Amino acid sequence: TAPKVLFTGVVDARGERAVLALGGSLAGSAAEASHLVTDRIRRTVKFLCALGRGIPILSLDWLHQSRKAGFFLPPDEYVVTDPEQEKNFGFSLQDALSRARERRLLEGYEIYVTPGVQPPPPQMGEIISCCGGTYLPSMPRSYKPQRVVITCPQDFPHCSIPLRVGLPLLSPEFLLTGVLKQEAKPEAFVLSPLE
Amino acid sequence: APKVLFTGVVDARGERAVLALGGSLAGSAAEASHLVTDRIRRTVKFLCALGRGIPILSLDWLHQSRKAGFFLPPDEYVVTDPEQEKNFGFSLQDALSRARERRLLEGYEIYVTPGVQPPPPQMGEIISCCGGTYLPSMPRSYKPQRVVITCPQDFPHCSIPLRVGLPLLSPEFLLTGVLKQEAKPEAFVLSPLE
Repeated sequence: TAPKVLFTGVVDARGERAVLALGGSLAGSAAEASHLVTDRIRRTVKFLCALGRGIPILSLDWLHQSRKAGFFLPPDEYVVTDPEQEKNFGFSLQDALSRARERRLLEGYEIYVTPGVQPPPPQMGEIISCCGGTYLPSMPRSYKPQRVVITCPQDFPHCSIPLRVGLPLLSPEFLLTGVLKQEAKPEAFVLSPLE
Repeated sequence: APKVLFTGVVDARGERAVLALGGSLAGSAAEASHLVTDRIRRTVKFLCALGRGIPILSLDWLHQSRKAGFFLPPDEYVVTDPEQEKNFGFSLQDALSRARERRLLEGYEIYVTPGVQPPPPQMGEIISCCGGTYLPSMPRSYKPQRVVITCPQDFPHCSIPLRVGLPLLSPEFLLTGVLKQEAKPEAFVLSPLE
């Protein structure tokens, strides 16, 4: 199966051209990609979706060396190594990828994101889906385990129904930090709607 | 303040007018308050905008807004494309009206099997913009309006939805349905044993 490669961080004509010349294609999104090529660990839709799916996240050297070979090389030795952001964000990329490959982080979760949330709900929905969760199109009316509402102060006036039925009201960082680290921990991210 | 999505042509003047008049540029149709375009097209951007019922307007909206000095009401600037309204058999104004009443896929739950074209994540964006739920994996149980969009490559994986009576549908159920704002699964049922 020919790689569908996504680029992010660097506008890299030589790399893109090498993908095509080697018989691969360029990916339109991280959700479609087989491989992500990048320089650093970043909290972006592209990086978080790639990580949530557990696809290879590789340096530009993969294509540099593949171009010399004349064919796509095995990905293993080209994994992104960013000790600085690993320290600063408190996770190991290899370990996070290993977790994602065993089971996607949000399997079993149903998540509604209220309209005023930042980052924008549709971007949050893309990340939720790439982590195997269900992005809900409207506010729930009933309780279910692992059904949660990502919300914000602007939207507290609209939260009486989820409060009524005991659905957790969570910070958007539940998703962003959780997906980055591949660890879901709703409790520290519970909002205070009356304050 | 409007968040305006452009699609079709790079319209630098139009983009500046948006910024000057107190708006911003939208990153996607799912985020936009307004879509500016020349023609009716079957694209993720156009279909998402239509599913959401947002104004879909010509380049003249911003041209006249810039001349007037403020964002004009959208009503007079709706895209008029009689040719594509023919290629596709629908009225854009009527479709927008339908979308504003109720989103097309309210109550639907849709799984798209991995081999489908256009790609599942794009189908998922459209499903969500039409008020449906895009499912992350194959269902195991029957529910009304729970359907599976699939394809010949994926027929070998369809025993469970067949077992429980979930419809197996063509991707055009979505694409044609959203374009027209009419959801009619029957014509789109696939034949998995052939």
